Amino acid sequence: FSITELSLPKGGGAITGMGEALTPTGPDGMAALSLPLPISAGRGYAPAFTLNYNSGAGNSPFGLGWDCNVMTIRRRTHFGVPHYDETDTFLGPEGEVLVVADQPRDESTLQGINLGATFTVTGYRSRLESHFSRLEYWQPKTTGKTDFWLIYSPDGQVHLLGKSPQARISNPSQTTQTAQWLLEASVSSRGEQIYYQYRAEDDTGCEADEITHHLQATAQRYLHIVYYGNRTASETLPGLDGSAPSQADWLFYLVFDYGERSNNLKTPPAFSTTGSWLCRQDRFSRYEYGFEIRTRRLCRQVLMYHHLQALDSKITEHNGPTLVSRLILNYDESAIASTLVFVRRVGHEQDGNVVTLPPLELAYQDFSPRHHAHWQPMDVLANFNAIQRWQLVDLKGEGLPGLLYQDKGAWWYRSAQRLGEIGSDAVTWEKMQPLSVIPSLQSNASLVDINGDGQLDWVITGPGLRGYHSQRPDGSWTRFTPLNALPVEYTHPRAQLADLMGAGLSDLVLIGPKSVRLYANTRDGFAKGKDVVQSGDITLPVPGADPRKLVAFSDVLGSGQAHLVEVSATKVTCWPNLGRGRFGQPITLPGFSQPATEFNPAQVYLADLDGSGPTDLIYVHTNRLDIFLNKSGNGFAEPVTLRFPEGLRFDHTCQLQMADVQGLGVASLILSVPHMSPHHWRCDLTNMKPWLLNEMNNNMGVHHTLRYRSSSQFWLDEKAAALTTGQTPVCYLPFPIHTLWQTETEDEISGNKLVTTLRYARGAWDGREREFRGFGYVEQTDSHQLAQGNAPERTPPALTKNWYATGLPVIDNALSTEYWRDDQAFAGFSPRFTTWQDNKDVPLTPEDDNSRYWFNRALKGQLLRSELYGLDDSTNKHVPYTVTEFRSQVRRLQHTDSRYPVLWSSVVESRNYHYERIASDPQCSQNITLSSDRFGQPLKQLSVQYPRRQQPAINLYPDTLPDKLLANSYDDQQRQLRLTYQQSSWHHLTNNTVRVLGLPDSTRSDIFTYGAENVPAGGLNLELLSDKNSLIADDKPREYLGQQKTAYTDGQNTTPLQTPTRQALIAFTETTVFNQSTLSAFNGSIPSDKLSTTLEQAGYQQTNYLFPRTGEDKVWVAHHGYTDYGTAAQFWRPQKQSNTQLTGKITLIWDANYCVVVQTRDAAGLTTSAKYDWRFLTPVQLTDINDNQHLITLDALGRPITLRFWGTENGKMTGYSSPEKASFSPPSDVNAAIELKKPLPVAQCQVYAPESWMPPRLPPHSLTLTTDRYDHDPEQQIRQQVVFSDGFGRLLQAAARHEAGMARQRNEDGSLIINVQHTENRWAVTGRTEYDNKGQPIRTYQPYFLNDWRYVSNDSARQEKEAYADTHVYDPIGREIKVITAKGWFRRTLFTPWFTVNEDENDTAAEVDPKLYQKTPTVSVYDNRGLIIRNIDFHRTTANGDPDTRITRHQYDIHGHLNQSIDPRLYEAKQTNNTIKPNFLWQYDLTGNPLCTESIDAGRTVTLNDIEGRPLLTVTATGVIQTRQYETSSLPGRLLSVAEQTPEEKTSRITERLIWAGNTEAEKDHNLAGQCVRHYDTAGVTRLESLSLTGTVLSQSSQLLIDTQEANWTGDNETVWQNMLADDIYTTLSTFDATGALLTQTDAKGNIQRLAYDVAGQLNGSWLTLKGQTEQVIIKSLTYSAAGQKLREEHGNDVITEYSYEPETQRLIGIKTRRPSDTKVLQDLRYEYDPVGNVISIRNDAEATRFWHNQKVMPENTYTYDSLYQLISATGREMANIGQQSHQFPSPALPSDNNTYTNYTRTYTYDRGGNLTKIQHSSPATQNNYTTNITVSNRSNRAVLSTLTEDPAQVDALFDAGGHQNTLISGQNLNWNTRGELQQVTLVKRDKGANDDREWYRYSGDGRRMLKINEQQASNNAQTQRVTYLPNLELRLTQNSTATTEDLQVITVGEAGRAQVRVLHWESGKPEDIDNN
Ligand SMILES: [Hg+2]
Ligand SMILES: [Hg+2]
Ligand SMILES: [Hg+2]
Ligand SMILES: [Hg+2]
Ligand SMILES: [Hg+2]
Ligand SMILES: [Hg+2]
Ligand SMILES: [Hg+2]
Ligand SMILES: [Hg+2]
Ligand SMILES: [Hg+2]
Repeated sequence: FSITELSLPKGGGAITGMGEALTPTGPDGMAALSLPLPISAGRGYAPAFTLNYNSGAGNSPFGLGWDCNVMTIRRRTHFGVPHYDETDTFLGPEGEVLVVADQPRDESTLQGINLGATFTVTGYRSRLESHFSRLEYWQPKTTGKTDFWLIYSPDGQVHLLGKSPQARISNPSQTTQTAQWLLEASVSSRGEQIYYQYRAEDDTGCEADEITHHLQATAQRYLHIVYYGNRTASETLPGLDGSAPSQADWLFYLVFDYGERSNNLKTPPAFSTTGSWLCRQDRFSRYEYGFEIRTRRLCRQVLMYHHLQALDSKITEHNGPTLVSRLILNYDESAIASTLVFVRRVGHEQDGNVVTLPPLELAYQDFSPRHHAHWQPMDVLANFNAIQRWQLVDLKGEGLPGLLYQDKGAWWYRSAQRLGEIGSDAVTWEKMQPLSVIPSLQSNASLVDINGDGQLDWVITGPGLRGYHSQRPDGSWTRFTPLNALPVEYTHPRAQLADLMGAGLSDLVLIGPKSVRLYANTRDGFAKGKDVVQSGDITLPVPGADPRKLVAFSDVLGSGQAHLVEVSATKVTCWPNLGRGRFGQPITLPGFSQPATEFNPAQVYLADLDGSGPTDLIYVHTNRLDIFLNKSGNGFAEPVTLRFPEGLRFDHTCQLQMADVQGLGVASLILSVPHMSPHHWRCDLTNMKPWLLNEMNNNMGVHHTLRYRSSSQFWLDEKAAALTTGQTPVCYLPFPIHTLWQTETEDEISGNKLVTTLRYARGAWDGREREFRGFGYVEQTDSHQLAQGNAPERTPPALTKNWYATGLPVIDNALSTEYWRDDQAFAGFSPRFTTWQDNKDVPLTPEDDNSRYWFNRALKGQLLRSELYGLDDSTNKHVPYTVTEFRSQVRRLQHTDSRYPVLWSSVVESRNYHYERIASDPQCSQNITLSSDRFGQPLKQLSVQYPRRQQPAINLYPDTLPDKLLANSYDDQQRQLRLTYQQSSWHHLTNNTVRVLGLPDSTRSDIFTYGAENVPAGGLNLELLSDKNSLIADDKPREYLGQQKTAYTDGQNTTPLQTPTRQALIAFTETTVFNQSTLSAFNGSIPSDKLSTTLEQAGYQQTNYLFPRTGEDKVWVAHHGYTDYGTAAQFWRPQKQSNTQLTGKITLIWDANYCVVVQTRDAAGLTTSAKYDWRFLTPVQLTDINDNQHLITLDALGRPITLRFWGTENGKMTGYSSPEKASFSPPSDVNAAIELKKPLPVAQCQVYAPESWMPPRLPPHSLTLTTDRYDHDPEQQIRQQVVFSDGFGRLLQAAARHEAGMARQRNEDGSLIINVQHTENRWAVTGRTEYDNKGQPIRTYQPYFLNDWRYVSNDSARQEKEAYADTHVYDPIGREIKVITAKGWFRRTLFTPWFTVNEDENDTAAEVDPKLYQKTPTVSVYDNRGLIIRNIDFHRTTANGDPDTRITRHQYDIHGHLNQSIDPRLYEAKQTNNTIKPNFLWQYDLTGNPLCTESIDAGRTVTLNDIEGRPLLTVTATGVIQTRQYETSSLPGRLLSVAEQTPEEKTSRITERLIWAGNTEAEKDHNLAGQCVRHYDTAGVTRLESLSLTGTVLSQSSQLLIDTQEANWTGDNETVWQNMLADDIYTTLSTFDATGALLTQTDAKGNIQRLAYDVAGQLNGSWLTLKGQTEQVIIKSLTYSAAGQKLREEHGNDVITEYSYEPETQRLIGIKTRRPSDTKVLQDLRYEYDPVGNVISIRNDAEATRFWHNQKVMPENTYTYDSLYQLISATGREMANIGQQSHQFPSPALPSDNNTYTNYTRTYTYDRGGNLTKIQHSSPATQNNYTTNITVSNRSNRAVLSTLTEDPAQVDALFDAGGHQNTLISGQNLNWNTRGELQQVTLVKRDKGANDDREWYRYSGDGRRMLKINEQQASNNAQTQRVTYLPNLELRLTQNSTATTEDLQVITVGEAGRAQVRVLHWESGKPEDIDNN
């Protein structure tokens, strides 16, 4: 919940690109990318699309790999073509099998619409639930209508799929056969709609060939236009009645263009077009639904249009809807495959110009057979003597072919195996093994089973088998063919296949990995010389019947079926496989040909060579071969002819095999020669898989390279690794899988690289469902490769080991064997199987193999275990930083269907260990879902924080730790077992026409806290915690944390609903703040019998406990976050909002279309208005509460480019000129804009240059120009800033234009030049940072001056030592563990699980007397909740002293709140007295707001806040009751008054009153609307009269109370208050520049100060005009360092001050003040610091002033510290007669006194609690030796000068209850006011009736001193000195009973302590010798 606030967006900053992202690799191993599309959110409900790349995906309307899909329901095609009857299975939008969920019912209407038929409606649900959406299949029972689907989403959306023909994919020959129902319409619960309009495939733009060969090419559908932002709210699906969309009814249109519209950069594509979409070169067909679906189109542009005329009637649209955004998709077009290579975002301006982002480029692995072909002998087969009668086939499905051969007279197989070392790709074949089958007893053809040992997967043919009847042996021998190279229905032929196979096949001969040549047995058609058979309407060839034609199965179409193919001398012909034995009409694939006398089918091979994967045709000649590449199934490319190795000739005695020996998914060439040696040769045409995305470049300096590796190779690696161990690997992946192996990111700006490397094992293939389950092991290594020049210390590679469930028990059960071993870790997790019964999980052991199969399958994909390591040189390198593990539960929801149950898989337990590489001492936490409801919402959850382990016997911590640190890291807070128990309830709205799940109802938290002995071995788990003996059983005591309830409204009724409506409108939220026990904090502060009423008035209410337990009565809650909602017709938009019942509503006024808020009216009637740019729906013009205007403009990409503001000040129009009075177009080039000069009528302008890294080359950058005065001010300056970003959008540096001066240089090649020179083009460069590819700032640079705004190269910065860099080192967690400063000192941080060790620059100094600080780190010690329970320091005053361990302890209660803190000193005292109180005790409400504080230093403070979080009642340490009143409940709730009452007072006093302005014309004229304009306070009244356009104070005034009047603003009559005031009105008036910086300030006496600024906005001049006088200069000139620090200051007295900085740190080391007139250095302070920055010496190099007789040299001051940086000693000079220090002030030495100065040494002593207890002053030469003692309380830090007491037990009585000292020194009482401010010091107490000498004080309401009065009452003389403190002015008035003897005004110019100048002006009583002013 939040209050709507209108504001304008800001310009400039970091440059972003298109937001494309690499998607983290899962156990699927694929490369994936996502690319956002420019889609307007519109009103909120909008279609959602992203363009996605997956390396495993085929062709699509976006080319290979890329796709962008719409939600669909479809028939399953995985196991074969559907039958288009009730035996079919359906898939949901996520690909999950749908299962019938309830009984079919009759329905005639939907959403009030008459459907024109009776429908049978069947509910379905996903087989594996995730979201619990509900699906319905609507099928007509009566005539004239068609089926459709609905989806009821769990968030209340309803979706309509495939109702109208435009949104269906159907068989064009049989329109009843529907394959896919596409999303057609959606509607949300709040009345928003979306309609999806598709375009059907057609013949437009195609050639005659394409049109002729593909009949009924109208099946395919392409999303075309999405209509959204309905103009009229409706709860009905749009188009449900069957009507087509009307564009007038909508505000937004998303359009996918397929080539119809113009595609240049000088005209916007028009919404309406007569254009023809393009016909792509790679047209392709798919057949898995049983009929041809032809794709001819590619999406070229994604276009966003707005109905501007409807969004803003001031805009007229003659041109149709207006283009607001545009994405261009450019392809590398090819007849083989098109690929997306170029993606660009473009915006069009009204003047015809365009503005663009840099394009995203993508490149793909090419296939170049000519370049890569070279034959290698296969030496590995040197002893393998088979030539012709062997096969290279993958028998077992290992993903690489093995050697299958007979050696008389037995059969043998040799599996592939790794050759040489793991990680290489070289292959050999292992020792021969016998085949489990015997070929000779198998019948010809017929399935067989071989070793080892897949179910029926191969077919065997051969002359010796029974059934063999061929006429052409030999060559015929026993051969093997994989079953999956044959049609699905090979085992049960019918139709065309059956006619083709006639009386069976004789021989099946592989001519490719998946291509089979066929020969028929002698025929049964009783025609044996017939070479064709008629099969219905097609004529099939009889295979083998014509010996001059090749007949084969092969996928020449790349669609995933085994098609029929005939190759003859003249043509290639394909009959496509339509499923169910059916084959389609013949398609010719030209142009392969060969002379008829030469053609020989024996020389033809069919194999996918490029991985497209239509199969390519290889024709073998005797000395060469012709490669005919397959053009997307449409024919063959011109032949590429490659030579055989010299000088071999291929003939009928040889063998050539096309086989995938690389596991690349492409065929290589394997040649066996009978005479030659060696006998076997191979040629690979490629080593990488073609067509995979391998390069990206965003053209902003980020380059990605992707490398892949076949999973077959990971298989070989795993198998070889398993050799050394004893295990035996499970094969997987018959089908080859190409895994993403490496991702290399290159930052072209920094030159830094990052290489992420993946390694896979335990791949799992499920033979039953025929799916790849994933890899059970994924290992990722991140290695930085930093550019040359960077520091040696770097992040070392991080290794993450991950194990994932595959759902195959044989794998999963063995995973935990590889887990990092810890003998004290808790027991590992096992999956939990349950069945859902009577609304609960009942655990079960799965009944049979089937049930076991499905329950296990549901586990797949879940991360089981993750370990993170750092691969450095540490002794702990093998111990993880962290370990996580997870437990899955699978719940059976239904199993009526005999095929499969419905299951819901989820994570029920997780465990997280933090070891930080200390094996013996981790933290561990665990989350458990105890129970959840039927839709998976948690009902009971538990979080467990485990206690630290008992101290181990063997110390694994580093021996560099300070002595005893480890022992002192133990604390009782580490030793509690903590169980946070959360209960939750939910509303679910469900019936046939409604579904909204998981609306929160209520939650409650409690916590159980137990001693460590309650932790079982080994660990808690769901079962132990659900048992009746449980630590969390209902009868166990627990502590209440709180509760919350969400209240719902129907939108009209004020009474909350019992059950929400579908709109789920939240009326308010109810949160508990107090229970009985927390209220104990107010005992003795608020009377018991007045408590309820008080809490009630504060806004709290009583309610019952939720999930109430025995004995629980009431809690106190706050209701907050109220909304009043509009009607259904207003889309239920919020019309009013308020935080609580205590404050008023804000009114929200929407545009006519309810898209945006155009006006807010707050509870005091103050109005803010916004005009919008309707191209982007962003505010561009704001009218504020004072009617001032703020205006920005946007470019065509929606980026702010100008800002202006104007309006009245003091009733007169001022500010920048409107665009009407002064036009301004901002420049397009940074250089032109930098040349611009005054006047500019804008406050700001931006120029964007995101393309600057594209060619002279700069990182992406933006320029901001800012004026500092309004355009009619002739003194307007133009500030200039350029900000550079890298390719990841991270800030590299900022450059600001400075005044001319000395700077370093950038030369033309971008190199930094250290030598300084004068320049007129000077810039200060700040924030200069080098990052690594993770965004870690690894180098930071000191600010510097440069003679250019342009970027200095990174390499140049790394080279120059004088660039002053700090280097930062990070661990694999991203934590910084070391910083080496530019000076070479360093900081270091050690992270361990229970404590963090910080070492600073002094601590580590000795490694780089510094021995003093050695081993004195600061340590933070943690409990098991991440809370800091100890701070440990090490105290030492001498290098050889033994360190004192100083432990400060913090205790957090079971609510997690800071309960106590105690310092080392009091803890030590408490060791022999446990009643001693800690420094602080705190009590809180249930939400953690402090209610009470008991401080031994400051006493007890108690506070009650109201439900708005505002202080209502406070009781101070001294018993004062302070109460605050605020505005009533229809106002914003601002402070109106402050009242206080002392325990002695009977009635309260009103000490403050605030009066707030409304918004009358006079108040807007002064910009006062809503402001506090009169504040009566403790000293008088302040009045605000005038504010500037920038919110600065133009005029304000003060009046003080008269001296005899105390603040008490009683009554409602302001006149009596005014009557309490002194007459003097002190008015301060100012003027400011357009940036709000002060220009002039006139004080209460009319003296004017004037300031002036340089071009960077730094003060560079200062003047004063005393009243009645002429202006005089105060600061003549002032220059700055690049870090903005004072450099050279020249005052009006001509004196010059020069500040010197240490270049590496910016530390101030010199302050030199000199007088030019006589060239005299007056003061020259030189500072020296230790490495951390303590001042260790100060020298004054000037000679002594003339006040000191015969002395010239001033001694160096030396300072020494203890290890806690307390000042231990100091030396310096003091005047010789100074005497012993007191509160008194010395008389000044005068020139004629001839005084001298001497040396002193002070030594300081501190206790163990920070108290300074002794000052020893040694000044030997002058006998000025003494000791100041301070006595510290034994129970607190109150401490006093020993003259007040020497007894620690008597110190506290010298203070009031709030710790304010009551006596300054003896004889001098201190009085404090009721706000704890010093009210009076009595300087001399006198016996009655005489008068005291005293000084007293008055303060403003915010604690600023306004008045000081000093009364001397000596006779004589009685003197009163009065000091009034005003802005820049002191009035110092001295009076006596008879006269005024001095009237002094002190003018102050500048800041006190920063070279402030004071001017003394007397009105009377000026001393004679001093000139006035
Ligand atoms: Hg799409
Ligand atoms: Hg040969
Ligand atoms: Hg041959
Ligand atoms: Hg070759
Ligand atoms: Hg296998
Ligand atoms: Hg543990
Ligand atoms: Hg208290
Ligand atoms: Hg500008
Ligand atoms: Hg005020």
